[PDB]
Amino acid sequence: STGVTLFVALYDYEAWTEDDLSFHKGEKFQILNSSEGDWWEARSLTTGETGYIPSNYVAPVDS
Repeated sequence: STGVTLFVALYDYEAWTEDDLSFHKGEKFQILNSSEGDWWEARSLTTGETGYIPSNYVAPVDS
């Protein structure tokens, strides 16, 4: 709203499909789209890359 609402990776994840995003534990994300359910479109603030991430692998930072 005045800044990004941050989520953080709890676990490592290796992409294996057409549009998912690999990431390591501790990367932070802006969530771009949550409408799909258990897969969220996100941009990693660590690598700059964008794709789908499993929602059960992340948690809000100010938590």
